[PDB]
Amino acid sequence: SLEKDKIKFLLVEGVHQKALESLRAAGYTNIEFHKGALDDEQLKESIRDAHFIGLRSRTHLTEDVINAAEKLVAIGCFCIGTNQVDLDAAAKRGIPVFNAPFSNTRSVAELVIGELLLLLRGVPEANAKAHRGVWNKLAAGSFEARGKKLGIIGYGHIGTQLGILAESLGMYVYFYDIENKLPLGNATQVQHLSDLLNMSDVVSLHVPENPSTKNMMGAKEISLMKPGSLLINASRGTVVDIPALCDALASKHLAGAAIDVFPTEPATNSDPFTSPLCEFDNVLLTPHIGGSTQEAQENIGLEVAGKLIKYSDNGSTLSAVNFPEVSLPLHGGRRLMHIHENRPGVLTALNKIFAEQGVNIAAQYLQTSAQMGYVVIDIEADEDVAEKALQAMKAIPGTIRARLLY
Amino acid sequence: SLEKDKIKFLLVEGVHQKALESLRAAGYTNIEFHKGALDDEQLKESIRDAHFIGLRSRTHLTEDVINAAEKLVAIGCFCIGTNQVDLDAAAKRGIPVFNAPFSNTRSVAELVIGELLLLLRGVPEANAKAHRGVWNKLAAGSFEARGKKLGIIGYGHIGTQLGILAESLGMYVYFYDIENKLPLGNATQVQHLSDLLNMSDVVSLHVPENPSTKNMMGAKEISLMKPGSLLINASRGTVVDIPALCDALASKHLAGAAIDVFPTEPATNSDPFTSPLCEFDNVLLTPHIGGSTQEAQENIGLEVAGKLIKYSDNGSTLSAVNFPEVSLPLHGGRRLMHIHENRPGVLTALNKIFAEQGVNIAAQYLQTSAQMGYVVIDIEADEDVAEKALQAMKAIPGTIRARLLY
Amino acid sequence: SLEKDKIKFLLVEGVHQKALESLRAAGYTNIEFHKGALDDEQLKESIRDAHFIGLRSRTHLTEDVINAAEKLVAIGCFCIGTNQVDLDAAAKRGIPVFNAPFSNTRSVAELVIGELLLLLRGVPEANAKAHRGVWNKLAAGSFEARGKKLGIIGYGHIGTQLGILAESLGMYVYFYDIENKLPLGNATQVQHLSDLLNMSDVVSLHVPENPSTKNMMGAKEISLMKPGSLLINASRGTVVDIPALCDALASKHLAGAAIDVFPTEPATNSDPFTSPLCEFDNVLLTPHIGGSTQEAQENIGLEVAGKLIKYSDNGSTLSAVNFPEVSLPLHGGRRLMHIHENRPGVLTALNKIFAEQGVNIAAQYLQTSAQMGYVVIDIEADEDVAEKALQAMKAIPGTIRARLLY
Amino acid sequence: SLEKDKIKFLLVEGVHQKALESLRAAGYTNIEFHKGALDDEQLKESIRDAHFIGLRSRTHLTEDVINAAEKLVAIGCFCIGTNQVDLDAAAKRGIPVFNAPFSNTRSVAELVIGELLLLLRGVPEANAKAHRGVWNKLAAGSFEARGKKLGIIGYGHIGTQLGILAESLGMYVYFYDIENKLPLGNATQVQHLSDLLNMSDVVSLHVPENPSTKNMMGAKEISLMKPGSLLINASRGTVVDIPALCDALASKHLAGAAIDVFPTEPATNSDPFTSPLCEFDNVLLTPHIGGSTQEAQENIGLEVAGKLIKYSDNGSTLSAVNFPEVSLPLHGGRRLMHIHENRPGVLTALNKIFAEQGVNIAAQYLQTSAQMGYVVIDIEADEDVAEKALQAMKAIPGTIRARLLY
Ligand SMILES: NC(=O)c1ccc[n+]([C@@H]2O[C@H](COP(=O)([O-])OP(=O)(O)OC[C@H]3O[C@@H](n4cnc5c(N)ncnc54)[C@H](O)[C@@H]3O)[C@@H](O)[C@H]2O)c1
Ligand SMILES: NC(=O)c1ccc[n+]([C@@H]2O[C@H](COP(=O)([O-])OP(=O)(O)OC[C@H]3O[C@@H](n4cnc5c(N)ncnc54)[C@H](O)[C@@H]3O)[C@@H](O)[C@H]2O)c1
Ligand SMILES: NC(=O)c1ccc[n+]([C@@H]2O[C@H](COP(=O)([O-])OP(=O)(O)OC[C@H]3O[C@@H](n4cnc5c(N)ncnc54)[C@H](O)[C@@H]3O)[C@@H](O)[C@H]2O)c1
Ligand SMILES: NC(=O)c1ccc[n+]([C@@H]2O[C@H](COP(=O)([O-])OP(=O)(O)OC[C@H]3O[C@@H](n4cnc5c(N)ncnc54)[C@H](O)[C@@H]3O)[C@@H](O)[C@H]2O)c1
Ligand SMILES: O=C(O)CCC(=O)C(=O)O
Ligand SMILES: O=C(O)CCC(=O)C(=O)O
Ligand SMILES: O=C(O)CCC(=O)C(=O)O
Ligand SMILES: O=C(O)CCC(=O)C(=O)O
Repeated sequence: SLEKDKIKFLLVEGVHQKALESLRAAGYTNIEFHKGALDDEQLKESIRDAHFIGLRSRTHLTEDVINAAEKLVAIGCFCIGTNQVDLDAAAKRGIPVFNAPFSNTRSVAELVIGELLLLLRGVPEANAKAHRGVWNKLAAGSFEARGKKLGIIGYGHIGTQLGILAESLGMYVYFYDIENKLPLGNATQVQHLSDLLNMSDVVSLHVPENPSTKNMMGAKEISLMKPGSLLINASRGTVVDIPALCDALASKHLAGAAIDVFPTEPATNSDPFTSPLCEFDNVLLTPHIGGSTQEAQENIGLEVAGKLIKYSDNGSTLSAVNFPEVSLPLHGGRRLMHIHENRPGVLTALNKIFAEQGVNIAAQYLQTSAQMGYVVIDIEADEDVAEKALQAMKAIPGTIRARLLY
Repeated sequence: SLEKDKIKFLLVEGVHQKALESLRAAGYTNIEFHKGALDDEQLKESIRDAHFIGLRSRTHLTEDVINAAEKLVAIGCFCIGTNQVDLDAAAKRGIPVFNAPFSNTRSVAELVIGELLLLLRGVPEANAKAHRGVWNKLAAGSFEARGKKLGIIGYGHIGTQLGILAESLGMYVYFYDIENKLPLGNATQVQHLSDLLNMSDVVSLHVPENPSTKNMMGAKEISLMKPGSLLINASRGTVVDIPALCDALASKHLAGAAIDVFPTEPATNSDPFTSPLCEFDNVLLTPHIGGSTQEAQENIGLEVAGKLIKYSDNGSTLSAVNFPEVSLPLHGGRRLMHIHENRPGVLTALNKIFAEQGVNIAAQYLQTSAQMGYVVIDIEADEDVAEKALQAMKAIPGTIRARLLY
Repeated sequence: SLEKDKIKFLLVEGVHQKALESLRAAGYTNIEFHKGALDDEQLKESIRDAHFIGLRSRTHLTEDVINAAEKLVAIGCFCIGTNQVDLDAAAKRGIPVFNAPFSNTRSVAELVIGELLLLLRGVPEANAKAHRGVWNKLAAGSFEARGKKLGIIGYGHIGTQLGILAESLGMYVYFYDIENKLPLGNATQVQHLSDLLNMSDVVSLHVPENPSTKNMMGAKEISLMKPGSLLINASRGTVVDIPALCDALASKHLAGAAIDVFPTEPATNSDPFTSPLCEFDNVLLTPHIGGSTQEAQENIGLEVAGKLIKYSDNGSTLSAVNFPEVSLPLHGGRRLMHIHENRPGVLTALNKIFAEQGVNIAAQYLQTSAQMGYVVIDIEADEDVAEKALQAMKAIPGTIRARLLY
Repeated sequence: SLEKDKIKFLLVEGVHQKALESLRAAGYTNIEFHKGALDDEQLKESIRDAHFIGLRSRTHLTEDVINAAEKLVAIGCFCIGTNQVDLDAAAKRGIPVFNAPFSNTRSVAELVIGELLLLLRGVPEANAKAHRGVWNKLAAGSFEARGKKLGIIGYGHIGTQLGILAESLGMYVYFYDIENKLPLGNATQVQHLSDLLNMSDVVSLHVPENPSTKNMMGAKEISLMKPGSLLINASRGTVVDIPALCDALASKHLAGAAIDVFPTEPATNSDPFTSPLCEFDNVLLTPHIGGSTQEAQENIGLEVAGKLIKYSDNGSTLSAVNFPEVSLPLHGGRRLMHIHENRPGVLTALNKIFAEQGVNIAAQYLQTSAQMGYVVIDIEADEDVAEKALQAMKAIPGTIRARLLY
């Protein structure tokens, strides 16, 4: 309470107010909040003393920004991406990085729904023509979504939610996934992607970024799609062969697309964007905003404030992006934690401290990653016995950080 | 049917195939079908011997066209509008006009939902920018539709269906209507319009064209809207003060809008479109396509073919736009019908014909409308007797037209 | 009004208070109300001067009763059935009889839901045992209804509503009807009844009484049913061969049933009930209370009172069960009606009156049934002319009743 | 499954076939299956060499049976109850006991829906009467559930779900809970129980068994229920004062009830059931079958089999009922496991074994109960070496059991 006051959180790039509400609720009130991103002078000054930093996608925590922060304990990316942070550099210093990979789910699902509705109707091309003074009223080739088949590639957090939405609108939902998934509602798994692509009126992608998904929608897959169908990518920028898509659009094999993510994207809103897709009025182009709503920001705020509060209070590195994952349930007693290089005899040295000197260990959870190790230990002991054990632990060679949590 | 197969149907402007499937199923297989609209000296040609014509918005049935069409029995507008047809000229020749005023409801409702999804998310602005190479990634001001209030003005065919869909997406639905309607699901009627406009995040208009609705959305009504709300108009082009809309968009009191209908619309797709709204990237402009889908064309085909078929077969003029509405249930025997100027004791003359011939009249329905009268008569007689009766009927002063239906 | 105060409504057997509220709302305050049925004495004294009578099942309006009713204009059966009324006898006096055939829909549907839920779970039997002190706890043969197949025979007013409710509980809904129906929700028409019976976990019958449905669930059909399935009949008493059902229950081919209607039912609640089904604890037996709820009573009260009121106020006989159906839209002016035997010259006499009185007819709707005729006429004429014309009409040979409605 | 075939699963009392499907799918194929329970020598005979046993409520694993079960490794109760197992005899022999704590939420909720539908309609009494040949057709006091107010007491797993079903049926949902909960759908939390009771047409209980809950529905609370209402209890047998309920049934303050759980319940199905409630035909009495369905049995089978497989395969004791909870993520290498008396120095002796052989400990998770500890250890080492290590682990003082899992 007087000791949570010392614990500074630096929050930048205008994370959501529920982050700050979670912090204060947990007794953390020493907060330096900025709506904007910080130039370097300002970042380095504002971070020198910060125990925690929370950022979004534009703050760039390089190797050297990290070095400079002496108090820094953990990093929260209040967003999905973590490229902006040097993860090895943080890990080497016993600094876990957390993010929010799954707090954008509903925002993306609703986007795909709005977009496919308008695409099926030719509304993008008509709006584009209209704003340049061209009237293009017609019914031929425009369609209601009700009764049409949505083909969802990757039936995960978002695919799943999308399918539910689609069915509320009276669409028929099929999915393809590399795993066998349990369908929700009257969703149907399709074993082969070629089949999914043939049958679907709209195909939407909801997959990870990896070898298996890199240009998985190429010319072959695009031509397996139903004539006059529609492709929607708000997953990842590497999943569609964009030139192949341009050819399908130009040949009218597809009637439209909505693309929210691209192979290359502007670093800031000041930076110019270009895609060969720009020439097509029947394509919706959006600036990676599939998850950009206030509702999503809010879910993020809570989730990542939460992750940091829990690391701080009980040492949990569950979900950490660059760190051994450790979490122990809270069963009272005292809790210590120890971050280290995996040198011979660290663990030996640790349990020697307690055991040699009376102390029962109630619980212990160690996890490692290459030459990083992290262990959380619960002990049944006096206050001063714990404080002494801590000092001993800090001296074990290879020790990066040790802390008495409670 | 060796009579029905000589009843020519002229269908123009590529009405939906279901129109024709209906006709044929009903025994009417003599169908001259055109995908386009006809020049003059081929409309005159094709319609000279046509007993029925089905058309859409582009065929102008002027008085001259109508009076040169010798055999013309009825006219179907396979569309909402009837402005393209001279209804008085048709009436004066005993020719009923039918249309489809409510076959487009799911289409208009789905458009609005797609439009409000994207408007709430700033996507129209972003798309426009992106095609110009400007990247505008932000969450500020962007919202999921779930949990938001939709205010519907006009809780009729479309307003109702729209609220149902919105509720499916987890919106909260409210409506203002001048009449008191039973709500569907959890919709709520708002008594005062001021109160509905105050609470709404999105307001959508589904009202008829008249005195009560002309510019009902002026500067005053717009300013009562919640700051940062959205206005959608896919009802009628006279309902919104477009200048005052521009005011509120420029001032940023509204965050966007979607306008599908305008005070003055272009006559063809080759005529140019102007609006002050063309300057706002955050406005969706569409060319009166709210009901322009193939599924709507299907509904229209079925409906208006059904109205023609029924009139042909049984004399029903329900929903006729320019005629007294008569419909008589079927009970066998013969049916005859009489269209006449409204002079008195036409009914007298008629009932006299049958009394003299010893024919019992089983049922008879007369209705009158303006300077005009229409009666359908069920009698119990054979062929010769009914034909002889019919020739007598044709001879009555003020007779416009008469037929033996069965 | 001095008009309506003369117009006595005799209501017996305790129709819903909403009927009284409707009447009084419509200006009709002369009401004699009885909770029970009347003895012969009280019935003849009470109906002598009645313009309308509302009754239910028990009141027998025989030829002789009806002949004593000097003032009687119409009969309303505040129920489905009309056998308690001599309809030809009412017809000969020009007294239309109305009823309420579809006011019970929700109550029947809700009952089938409750019954199938408890049956699938073996509750009728477990409850029966428990009351006699036997504890029978088991999971074997008990099933949740979610994910099960309900087969509906007769997809009309009740079949439809039932399917909607079942789908709300996560059932799959299949139906067999003798005519092609449009499915609601995800319901599915099965063309062959044998297939529906093969697949269904619960079969429920919602068909009319006629040659086609007489013992249509016989031994054959019940053996086609799925093993361990359940049969529900709350349609009509003649539809299931009950001895065959008993055999299927005893052989355990079926796991239970719920019967609300029987080939022979008690006339009154004092009369004993017996069914060979009484032997089975896994059968729900109910005393024809499928439609017997206060909400149903209420719906009936509004419907039938409203039918009476419309006949009185505007002459409509739509849905009359024993009478020519006529109704004309209300377009102001004055309105006369004329009930008659179909004597030669009635109609020509009607005009002659309007000619020599100078009255222009705006609409006229005649319909006949056998030697019974009914015509409603709208005229443009002041009061004293309309009144003169009315007197002339009452004197046409074969006139049964003539009235000026407004 | 070379070495897995030696791992004998004994399943008694007819667990779902889904449990065996899970086992076979995990390579566990040596299964002794029984539909019933086993008598003593028959039990001791089958269990002696079993590595796992799956049972339900009737099989009593006493300290004597447990201590004779030579090869026994874990216990699966395919049910919620665990009192048939001596949890310490197990723990002290190093044997985790697993159960199924909520695999029946839908079954309870559906039961309540079915019950209230019929109670509202007076069907339990009509049915009972009908079977005795008494016919009671009436509409008085019978009600559709639609529009009625359901009052849920205890808005947890089952309460929540029940509210969702009820809303599907057009009911209004209210709940009382000792904590603030987030309502689902249009459910409404009521702060004072007395207000819930006064307003509810049907009251259903879904609370735990503790002192806050014992006879919480007493005379006072029932007297506060709405005159004519229905009480339902499928929660716990201690929660309703049963005599007070009988008073209220007899006085007709309540129109009916449905009771599934009783202060005292028959031990088996051949022991007699006694309740003053048996006199009442408008009470549904069921033998604690709220969660007794095949769907529940199937979920139980999956859950509890899965828990035994996971313990066998990877040593997870998550959700164990008598044991420290440990679960370590799989990351290859070898895994060992150690159960021991909770005393300082054990972990020190373990870690010393690996240090000596020059083997790195990749991860380890120790948790302690009161008297005992359990630790899972991941090492990077070949077969030979891990085996010599296991040998040494077994020899630590206080070791109860140790195993090389992979
Ligand atoms: N555009 C945006 O603003 C935005 C916002 C949020 C998330 N996303 C992205 O959406 C994608 C999906 O998100 P999520 O939360 O649903 O992910 P998820 O992990 O929950 O699901 C991804 C699914 O893809 C399946 N899958 C993996 N490889 C596949 C393959 N080659 N073919 C087919 N299916 C495959 C997986 O089995 C999994 O179910 C991610 O890349 C995520 O970062 C984008
Ligand atoms: N843009 C398109 O392509 C397209 C397509 C189909 C229909 N429409 C138009 O949309 C409108 C609505 O169609 P619909 O079938 O639902 O209409 P509807 O006639 O069924 O309902 C109109 C509703 O407005 C209410 N109302 C009338 N005046 C009002 C007033 N001034 N203020 C508030 N409420 C008022 C009425 O009570 C009624 O409920 C019509 O103008 C129709 O022609 C446009
Ligand atoms: N138990 C009760 O208290 C009670 C109450 C109200 C109604 N009912 C009865 O329930 C039945 C259904 O009522 P409703 O309002 O739904 O009637 P409905 O006419 O609207 O439905 C009957 C349906 O059955 C179909 N059908 C006719 N013959 C068939 C056949 N032989 N095989 C299969 N389908 C056939 C029809 O096409 C129609 O759709 C009626 O008999 C009615 O009197 C009973
Ligand atoms: N009939 C059966 O065969 C059977 C089957 C399953 C469950 N049950 C019983 O159902 C009951 C509820 O099950 P669940 O899984 O929903 O439990 P749950 O713990 O999820 O919910 C209990 C709810 O009760 C509330 N609560 C506790 N004490 C209260 C009090 N005095 N007043 C008001 N609210 C109170 C809690 O806040 C919680 O929200 C349990 O007793 C359970 O064992 C019986
Ligand atoms: O938060 C940002 O600025 C980026 C949006 C986001 O969630 C991400 O993709 O990293
Ligand atoms: O049909 C037309 O061509 C005019 C507008 C329209 O498409 C419709 O009436 O539905
Ligand atoms: O009318 C009755 O008295 C019994 C109920 C009935 O048949 C009905 O609801 O129509
Ligand atoms: O123990 C059993 O056999 C099942 C009992 C059960 O499911 C329950 O008590 O809810």
